[PDB]
Amino acid sequence: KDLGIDLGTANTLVYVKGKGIVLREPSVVAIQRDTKQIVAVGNEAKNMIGRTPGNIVALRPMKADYETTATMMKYYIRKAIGKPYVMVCVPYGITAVEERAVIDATRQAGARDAYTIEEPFAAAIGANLPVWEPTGSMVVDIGGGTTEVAVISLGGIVTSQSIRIAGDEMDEAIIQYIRKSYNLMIGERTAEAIKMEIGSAGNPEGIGNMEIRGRDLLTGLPKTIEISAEEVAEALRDTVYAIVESVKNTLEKTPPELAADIMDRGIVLTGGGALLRNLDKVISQETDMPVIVAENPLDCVAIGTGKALDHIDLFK
Ligand SMILES: Nc1nc2c(ncn2[C@@H]2O[C@H](COP(=O)(O)OP(=O)(O)OP(=O)(O)O)[C@@H](O)[C@H]2O)c(=O)[nH]1
Repeated sequence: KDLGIDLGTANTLVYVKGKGIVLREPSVVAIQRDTKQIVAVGNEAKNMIGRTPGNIVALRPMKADYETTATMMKYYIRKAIGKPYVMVCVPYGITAVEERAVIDATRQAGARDAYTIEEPFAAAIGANLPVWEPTGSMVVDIGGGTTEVAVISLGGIVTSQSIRIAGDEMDEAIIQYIRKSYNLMIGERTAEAIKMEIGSAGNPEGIGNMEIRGRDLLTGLPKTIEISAEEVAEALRDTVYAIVESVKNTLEKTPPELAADIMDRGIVLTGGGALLRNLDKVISQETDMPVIVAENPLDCVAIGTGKALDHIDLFK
């Protein structure tokens, strides 16, 4: 059996050729404070912390100990399943020493051999763009920690860019806007809920208002206020600008013929971050190019990592 593993910032997905996305579990680990050892991974850690055994702490490795990686991979590989060949999705900006570290750890986790794929190429394969044709295609993968842009043609990446401004950074910007605007400190969970509920990249008209709670910075005491979609859009302006610039910087680095094909096919957005309302419209208006959101934007990467198992030669 061959496995494709997308160990995301918050969510891990395992794909087994044949069965498809067999596993969906949080990118979470549970570590004994005293033994300083990984006691559980994924749902097992969730259950552990959920049973509250004490002396356990829960951590998300996010963006890296070779041991944490190898242990995590050991759990997801065994739970999903004579040893497997594993395609591991990696961010675009990954160095070669890091990429070798992922392979050794995956090999230590129980893989015959391991191969890596850049998230943008996987996202493109999962979103059914014609990656193998000599036509140019563009994918924008906006996750939690990273936004990654790439142009693909003939089973390779022509040009690509990565930025650390993405879904998490949208939440931060909301938190910072409310800190400055209302002298109120909200947490991550509330910031995420605001982005999901009333967040938008632009045209916040009709999105609505939300009551939120946080810590007043003068008094230290909890406080409830009303936040508008208009304000949240402003709070996300610069974050959205940054994403638009990387798309434009990638086009400026694209050959004309491929740049001309993308103007016809359009740009595909993948990743949970791409669910920010009207981001597709904003990027389209600023690029003068069709922009669409992929059909299954949260599973594209994992599906692409799974389908990449059929051309394992290329990644070998
Ligand atoms: N605006 C908005 N964001 C969402 C929504 N649902 C999920 N997200 C965001 O999706 C992001 C993570 O989604 P994924 O595409 O799975 O990213 P990831 O694979 O876990 O992390 P990466 O490794 O960087 O790709 C988080 O930042 C979430 O806030 C939604 O409905 N609206």
